[PDB]
Amino acid sequence: RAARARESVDNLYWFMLAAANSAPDTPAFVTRGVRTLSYRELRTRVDDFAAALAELGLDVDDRVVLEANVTPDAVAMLLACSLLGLPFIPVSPETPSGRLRSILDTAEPALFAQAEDGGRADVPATVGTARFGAGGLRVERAPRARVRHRREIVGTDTAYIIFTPKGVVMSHRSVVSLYRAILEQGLITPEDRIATTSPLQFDFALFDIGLALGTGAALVPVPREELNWPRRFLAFLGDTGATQVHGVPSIWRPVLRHEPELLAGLDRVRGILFTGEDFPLPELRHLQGLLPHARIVNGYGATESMACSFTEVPRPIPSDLERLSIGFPLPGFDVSLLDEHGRPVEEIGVAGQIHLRAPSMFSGYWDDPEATARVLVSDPLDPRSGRTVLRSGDLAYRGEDGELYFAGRVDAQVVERRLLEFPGISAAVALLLHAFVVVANIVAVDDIPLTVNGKVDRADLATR
Amino acid sequence: RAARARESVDNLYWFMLAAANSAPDTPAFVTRGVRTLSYRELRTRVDDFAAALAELGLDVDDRVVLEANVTPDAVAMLLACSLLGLPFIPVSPETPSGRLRSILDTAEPALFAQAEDGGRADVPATVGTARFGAGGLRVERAPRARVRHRREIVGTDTAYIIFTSGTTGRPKGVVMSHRSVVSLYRAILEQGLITPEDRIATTSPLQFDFALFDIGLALGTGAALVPVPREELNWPRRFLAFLGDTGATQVHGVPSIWRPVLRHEPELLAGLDRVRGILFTGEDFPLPELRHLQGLLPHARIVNGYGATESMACSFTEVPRPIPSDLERLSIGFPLPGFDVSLLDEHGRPVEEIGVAGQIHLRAPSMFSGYWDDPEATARVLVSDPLDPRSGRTVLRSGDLAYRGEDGELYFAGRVDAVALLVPRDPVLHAFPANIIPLTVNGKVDRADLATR
Ligand SMILES: Nc1ncnc2c1ncn2[C@@H]1O[C@H](COS(=O)(=O)NC(=O)C[C@H](N)c2cccc(Br)c2)[C@@H](O)[C@H]1O
Ligand SMILES: Nc1ncnc2c1ncn2[C@@H]1O[C@H](COS(=O)(=O)NC(=O)C[C@H](N)c2cccc(Br)c2)[C@@H](O)[C@H]1O
Ligand SMILES: [Ca+2]
Ligand SMILES: [Ca+2]
Repeated sequence: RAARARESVDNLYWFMLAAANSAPDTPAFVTRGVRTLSYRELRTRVDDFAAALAELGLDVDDRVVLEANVTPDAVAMLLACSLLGLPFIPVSPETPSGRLRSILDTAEPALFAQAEDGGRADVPATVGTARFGAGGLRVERAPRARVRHRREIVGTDTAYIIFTPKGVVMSHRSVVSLYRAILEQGLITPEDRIATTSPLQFDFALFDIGLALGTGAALVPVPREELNWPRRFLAFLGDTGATQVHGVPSIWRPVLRHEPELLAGLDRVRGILFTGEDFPLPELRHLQGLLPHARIVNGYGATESMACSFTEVPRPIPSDLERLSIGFPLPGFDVSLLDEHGRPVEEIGVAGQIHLRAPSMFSGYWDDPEATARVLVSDPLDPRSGRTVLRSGDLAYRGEDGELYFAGRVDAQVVERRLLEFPGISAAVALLLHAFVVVANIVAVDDIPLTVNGKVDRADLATR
Repeated sequence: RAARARESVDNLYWFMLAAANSAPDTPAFVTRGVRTLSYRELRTRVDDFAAALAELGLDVDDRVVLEANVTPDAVAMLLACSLLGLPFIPVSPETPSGRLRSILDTAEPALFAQAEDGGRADVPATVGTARFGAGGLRVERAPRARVRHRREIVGTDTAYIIFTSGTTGRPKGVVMSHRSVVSLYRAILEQGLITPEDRIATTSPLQFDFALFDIGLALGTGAALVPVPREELNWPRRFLAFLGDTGATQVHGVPSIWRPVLRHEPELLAGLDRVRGILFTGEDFPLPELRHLQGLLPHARIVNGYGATESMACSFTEVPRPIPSDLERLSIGFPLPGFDVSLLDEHGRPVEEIGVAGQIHLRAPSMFSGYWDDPEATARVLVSDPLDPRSGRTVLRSGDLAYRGEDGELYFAGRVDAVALLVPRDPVLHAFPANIIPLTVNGKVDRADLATR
């Protein structure tokens, strides 16, 4: 009686668990005492969680809030939700009760699921509650009864919604389409062990989980506690055998400050990937210098396409490089640089708004058709087809070879990188005009404050 | 300097020519003296046409009107247009000059291409003109010079635009992405309807996506396409001789292709012991005519194909063998795996009651991008899913009514907005019931033509 996505249909369950068919006994997870979990045991876990979820009688398109960080149990849950066409809303357990309530009021999910050891209480009675562990999914309060209307699950069904409220809706066809494009460009192999640092509510964790499991590689989730302490973090990457380290630039700040020598001892790290914001070039030159046998990739993209471009940094980085390239869109992705009037910008070095044609496009903003119509727009180069493109809110310019350079947001123009030129300045935040700098008004500080997702907390700086 | 779609990107060129890599010397076409064309020779033809097209400096999304029927040359052209991200507008050569001008005014194509022997003259000077043959693509009048802005071709780029007249007299251009078409080709290749050993008799004009279905299904599989010329079709003897001499194993056509053959040559039709399959779509197959065709070819599986241009297709259901004599109407069955139908009432609420008619709302991976230059029409048809109105997920509001049986099978129950005609003012009920068949170019009942009596 529960709809299950068929093998022939774009769905996270089939995409991420292909390796259970082809290599059941290869490790899918490495966690902490270093233990592996097989693709086979991972799949059995997804299936058990799916059986328990199926019994609740949720229709396809019914929403499950998933409060957890990147764990084998949290990934088995989102894959079980995926199989049953139940869109997952990932929420980090470090989210204030206030912001979870706001998500629960807009999303109106049928079910809220957290870990057995998780400590969320005071979820309202309108929403069902459950708890997951390797033992199984245990229901505290059953969702209200309903009639199931959807017969079959399809590729355009919603896989996940990312809330910041702003809810980016993403189809299984869209996510899998990005996973395929980056598997094509050959960024990692089944032999790799991917250190992922992002919280689960940030699609960079969904990228890392999908990239890894889709390839047949092992995921190495780094808990936030291990991450906070430079020596704890490096010992974690060491003990788990990480070959690839994925994170926002900020994961490196403490280790470059307090433990440069020890970071130079990650003899097994073949790669580093970052996205989310500019990597300060001084910090980036230092990390490259200490790990010379590690490929470093600049990943550019937004939640509404999951991602867009992946560009290897020059090795070494030119010491008077003004800006890093965000390179070329993935095969099957295409960027126009349009001026204020939607006209192409064919002049090298002139900034225009990135308009993205992608096979990984979001379905829309949850319950916000007016916002959707401002962002997901008629292709200005083919306005009559009804083709839509992402109006990105990102400015960029091209070099002589057609490479892109991120030039900040349209909405932020009303200094950072000309302070990075000054000796001893390793990271600089300017906002509206104060400036805050890591060594009108200018305040030197120790570290920059971070959002939960690990970006420059500009709002927090604004208030001091 | 021209953009070419990459191998990894949903595109008709790579989808339809994969067999040139894996089986270059298997036949892709059988035509009439019975001659084959290999996947290898087909590809060489597409590649030559692509080199010639590339020289015209067309940008990705620039439109090429293709006036032709299903020929090896016409298919090589649409695959070369495909590779270069140039959307093809297929037009039947028996289209009045008046209707071609209407398409040319809306579509504002950069190029109009026809066969060497084709006889369209005085195409306007605003549009480039060319002619194709085995010899090559020859440009009479070159398209305007322009600046190429598109760097890369993507799966969501427009493969083809199908132009008919809407329910008003306004041009109706169904825009279809490469990702959308290839997605349907894959779903029907999955269901295993034909094999590389099959020879597909295709009857549709090129301007009807049933020809695009047949071309794609066949070439995508590695099978052989058997295009039936329109003249040979109209004369029943010539038609059956053609199916016989070409070794056709599958016959694709609207029901009307059978009317003449069942009238004048039933016993000759019974001679095609090589036909394993028949496929039809476009309208109801009259049961008497269908029982007659079944009777004459008892070793032929017959499939009921249901769908519209805006998803290319939807469902494929075997007609029962034999047809139980007490059948009210044929089942249009179950949507293809990865396709899904809701039956909604007038208020967008689900219809869970067996035998009650609702409007088909279709969730499909083969959805059209929109109606050419008609965003208001697009918003009436490509609508917010009434079962998930907040996601921004969209469904096809089909304009078809249907109902379900005991087992959840579908039955077509006609149009929401609606041979027995209802000519309006109470609508008077004529038939050809108060008082008591001409064909559209695509081979359907010309209801409009009967209405004028
Ligand atoms: N590489 C850069 N240099 C500079 N500015 C960047 C870069 N990457 C982004 N950004 C900025 O961050 C915005 C986007 O924010 S987001 O929607 O929260 N998503 C993200 O941050 C992460 C994004 N989904 C993602 C996830 C996985 C892999 C990749 Br590859 C990308 C972009 O619009 C840019 O303004
Ligand atoms: N099998 C039926 N029983 C009864 N009524 C049918 C059937 N198939 C359609 N129709 C009608 O024709 C309409 C649609 O018209 S259309 O856009 O010109 N497309 C078509 O005719 C053909 C359609 N693209 C197609 C092409 C190839 C294969 C298949 Br499988 C389907 C549908 O809305 C239906 O009303
Ligand atoms: Ca254009
Ligand atoms: Ca629903």
